[PDB]
Amino acid sequence: IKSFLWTQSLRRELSGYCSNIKLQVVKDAQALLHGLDFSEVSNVQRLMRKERRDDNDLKRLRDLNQAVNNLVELKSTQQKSILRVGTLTSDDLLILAADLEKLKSKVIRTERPLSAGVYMGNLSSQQLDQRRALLNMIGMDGVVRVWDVKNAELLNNQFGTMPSLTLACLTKQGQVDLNDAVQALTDLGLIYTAKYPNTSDLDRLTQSHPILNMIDTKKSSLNISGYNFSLGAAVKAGACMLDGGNMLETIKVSPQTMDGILKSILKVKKALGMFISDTPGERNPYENILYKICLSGDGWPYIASRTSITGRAWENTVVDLEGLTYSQLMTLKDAMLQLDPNAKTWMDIEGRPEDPVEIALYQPSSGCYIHFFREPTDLKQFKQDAKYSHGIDVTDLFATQPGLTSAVIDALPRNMVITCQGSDDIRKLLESQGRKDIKLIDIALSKTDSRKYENAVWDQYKDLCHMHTGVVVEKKKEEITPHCALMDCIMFDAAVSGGLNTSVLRAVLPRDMVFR
Ligand SMILES: O=c1ccn([C@@H]2O[C@H](COP(=O)(O)OP(=O)(O)OP(=O)(O)O)[C@@H](O)[C@H]2O)c(=O)[nH]1
Ligand SMILES: [Zn+2]
Repeated sequence: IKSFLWTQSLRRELSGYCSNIKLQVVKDAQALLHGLDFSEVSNVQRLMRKERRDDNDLKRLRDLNQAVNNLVELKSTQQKSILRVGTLTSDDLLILAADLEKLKSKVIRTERPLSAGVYMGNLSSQQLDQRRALLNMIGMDGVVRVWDVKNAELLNNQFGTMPSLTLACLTKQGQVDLNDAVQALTDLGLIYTAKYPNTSDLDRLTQSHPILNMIDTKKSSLNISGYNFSLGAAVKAGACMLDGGNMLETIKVSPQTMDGILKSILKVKKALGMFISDTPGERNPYENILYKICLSGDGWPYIASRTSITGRAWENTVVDLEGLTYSQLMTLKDAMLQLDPNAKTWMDIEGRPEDPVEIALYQPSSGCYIHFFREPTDLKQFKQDAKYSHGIDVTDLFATQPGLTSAVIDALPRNMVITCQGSDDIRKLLESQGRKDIKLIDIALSKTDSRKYENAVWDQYKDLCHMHTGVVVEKKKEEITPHCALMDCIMFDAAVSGGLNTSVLRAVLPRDMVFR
């Protein structure tokens, strides 16, 4: 296979950074066997069998992770890394910039729908099939979601496999002696020196080593945990049982060696034409090593406990030197799948329709919202708007992502029906953007009725917009509350429905995309 060729070439080029870690991995497995509550491993295992999990299920997982991370010596530390010209060339850093940007889009498109969700209700045959095809790639009110959680950033890094845990769970849960588990994984590792073990390989191994019957081979790397017995998990643990063999799983990184490692990876990339793919789902060898090494400047990126790490690899490793990309568009198109095209949808803008600076759409029934900004072109008019309506400081918009207006409007589902307050302006912007299919309801609240819930809305949802800093005034002058497209949708809807309800809203766009 192509994939094993990349793996073997990466194994030769990085041989020097590999280490002999069997002793430590077995010591950690021994510390878990003495210290961990395996009924709580079984409890997490039950919770992962559930098609739909909540924050109560996440706490049980996070808490088990922390208890494992306390018992073990192989731990990765929070180590952010800035890459600069030197060991890496100017060209090296540009290639790495592009690859991490592509990987960013790949991982978001794979993981984010597990929590953001994909609408699967009243839709065409064509749409449902495409959506099912995406759901099958990534291991997954008519919205399909696996995690129903308040803070999705708490899923980050809680799902990784660890050889010491796999070894300790195979022993205790499998009911065999540690020696018998190491034997089995050692044998699996041996195969792994020459090929990636297939179901035919496990089947044959399991005849001499019964413990490996716990591995379900028709399973997958996705949507599972460090407590599940994937072939991926065993193959990694088996690769640690070697001491020698140039196994990638054994590599150590420090800030002393991170640049050199990446440089060697880049050598293999150029030689074999490795790439980040644009398909969500399972990672090729390169996508894998890059993701892992970038997660932390200090650790064993393949085999350490990583459950304490906050941040994404593209956040923890950055490149430095002195519209949306295709990768960003793909991300966005996928994010939009959360929308119910049949649901009540509000829209509101700040700025004139020819030059909007804040756009928002809201669907009250599910609670999802689109919110983003735009640099104004006509600065003169923006200053009057700041003073009289939105109090946004033009300098604050500098850190926003451009290109969103065209791309979001372009991807609004067909024949969708949008409610607003003063349809006149939205029509103009929708028309300027190429969407005359979108039908509008104009609601015509009076000024005083439209703002009945203004204070109610800011009280609940203030943390959802920080853009409005300026003192805003109206002539009789009196100080007023600034106008935000988002709060305006929310408050107008509450005004129509005579009441504002208490529950989380769900941001349709990743924040990693509203801002650069
Ligand atoms: O909320 C989430 C997000 C992601 N995941 C799942 O976690 C996976 C992260 O898998 P890892 O990136 O942690 O790779 P790994 O350490 O386990 O090493 P390998 O086994 O891949 O060789 C992702 O592929 C995703 O499907 C969840 O289970 N829940
Ligand atoms: Zn706002």
